[PDB]
Amino acid sequence: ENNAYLRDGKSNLVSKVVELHGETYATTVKMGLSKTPNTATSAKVKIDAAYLETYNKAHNTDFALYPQDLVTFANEGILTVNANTKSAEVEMTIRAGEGLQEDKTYAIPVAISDQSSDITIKDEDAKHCIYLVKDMRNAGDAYKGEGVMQGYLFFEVNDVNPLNTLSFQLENGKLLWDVVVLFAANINYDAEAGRPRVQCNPNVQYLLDNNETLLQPLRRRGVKVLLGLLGNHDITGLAQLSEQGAKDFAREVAQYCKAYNLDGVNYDDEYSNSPDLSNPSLTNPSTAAAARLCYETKQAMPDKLVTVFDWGQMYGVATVDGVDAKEWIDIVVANYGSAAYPIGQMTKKQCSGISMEFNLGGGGSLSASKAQSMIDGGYGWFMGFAPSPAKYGSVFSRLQGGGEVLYGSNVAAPTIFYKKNDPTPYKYPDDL
Ligand SMILES: CC(=O)N[C@@H]1[C@@H](O)[C@H](O[C@@H]2O[C@H](CO[C@H]3O[C@H](CO[C@H]4O[C@H](CO)[C@@H](O)[C@H](O)[C@@H]4O)[C@@H](O)[C@H](O[C@H]4O[C@H](CO)[C@@H](O)[C@H](O)[C@@H]4O)[C@@H]3O)[C@@H](O)[C@H](O[C@H]3O[C@H](CO)[C@@H](O)[C@H](O)[C@@H]3O[C@@H]3O[C@H](CO)[C@@H](O[C@@H]4O[C@H](CO)[C@H](O)[C@H](O)[C@H]4O)[C@H](O)[C@H]3NC(C)=O)[C@@H]2O)[C@@H](CO)O[C@H]1O
Repeated sequence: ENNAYLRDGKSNLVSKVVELHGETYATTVKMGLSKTPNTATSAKVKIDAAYLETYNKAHNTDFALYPQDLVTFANEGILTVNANTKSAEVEMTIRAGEGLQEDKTYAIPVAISDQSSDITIKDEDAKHCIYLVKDMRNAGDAYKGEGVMQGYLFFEVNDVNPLNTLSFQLENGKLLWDVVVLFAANINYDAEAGRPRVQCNPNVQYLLDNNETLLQPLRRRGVKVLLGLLGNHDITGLAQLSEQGAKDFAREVAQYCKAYNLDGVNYDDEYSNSPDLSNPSLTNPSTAAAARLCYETKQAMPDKLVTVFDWGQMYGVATVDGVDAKEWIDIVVANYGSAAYPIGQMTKKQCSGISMEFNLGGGGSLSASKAQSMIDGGYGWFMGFAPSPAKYGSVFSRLQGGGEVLYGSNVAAPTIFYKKNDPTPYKYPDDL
């Protein structure tokens, strides 16, 4: 038995989110083999539109098929076999389309076809990979180019308007913070449903109700907006859900992201109390329960970011139900003063190389030397926590010099800030 499965060749993921920042996107589709193939081993790939119905049902999603005429495989879709790497691949090109309605994820389900008889394909999962395509050609001001480090920013939204993301621009106009987090919605026990729910304090709820004026301006400029989830002093927790409790909590998180048109979640396993082990939705707090929640959340919103703060028991188990953590931890950010590290088949591109506590001051600066050190290490991210306009002097001083290194353009001093819950751009510092 020579077992094959399909994955994107560049990312090595069976489910790959693709962001078009240009007219074409090129990658390979890769079939892996468990055994060395023989001279006769062969297979092809094709778009499998029928499979999308099955995929959407399995994930409770509603991705529309990406126009097939915009996808082309080299070599008629035939996979070129490399027996010395137990794999076969073909180049695939995605072209940006014409009148595709924007802010919408399209699917390219890809199937192994016409495989020789020596190849076994154990199930429909092994037979397919999927690309989830988003046209980002117009949302480019957060996009600072291919291969660069990216910013990840927490707002304490009890106090600070996330439109202050827009205060942080390079001298060339690009937005520094690729990803921002609304810190935080909570996990808490709901007695009447008998399970955990998402519980939003009035500040979080106000932002969500008013996402069109206080959040969507960011997304239109390319910023990803995540809902932060945080433990909240009861029996429920992000690292103490049973398999069934995690499946349900995961669907509630995805539903928030869909309802308020957000881009994903950050899980932070802090401030929960001991679970009630008699409850079928809870279990012993463990990094394995955290990984289960991450896996289930990614299954429920596969086009959206699943990200964790590496603290508590939120991060460290690398496999759930045979699926490696690279498929369900998009970004991991570490505690102030340290670099995140990868697990399973993740790379440092999924990892923060610095975490700055902007409100209390710990964790270093995004200096020219730290920027080069992090580039040298292969790190994908820098993280900041709780900036506020009243501390812009300290915050921006901690960003001097790094932007030249990372992007060829330093962070510009701020000239705008926003007040809580107020869409008005005020002059910084005058209007403070
Ligand atoms: C990724 C990451 O960073 N993760 C964590 C972060 O969580 C952490 O952030 C800090 O967390 C602590 C702890 O937060 C938890 O516990 C809080 C306390 O709860 C307990 O008491 C409650 C009753 O008081 C009780 O109900 C509860 O059951 C507990 O027993 C919770 O309040 C908190 O939940 C709330 O916030 C979270 C989000 O943070 C929401 O999800 C949740 O729904 C809820 O709304 C959470 O469970 C916090 O205590 C820290 O908060 C301080 O700093 C943040 C900025 O980061 C501010 O936004 C806060 O307001 C707070 O600042 C203090 O604010 C007061 C009032 O404005 C200031 O007092 C004034 O002080 C001056 C002098 O200085 C004068 O005297 C004046 O008269 C006073 O009014 C005070 O100065 C402020 N202090 C500071 C330090 O600025 C953080 O949120 C961070 C830590 O770096 O990193 C990781 O660990």
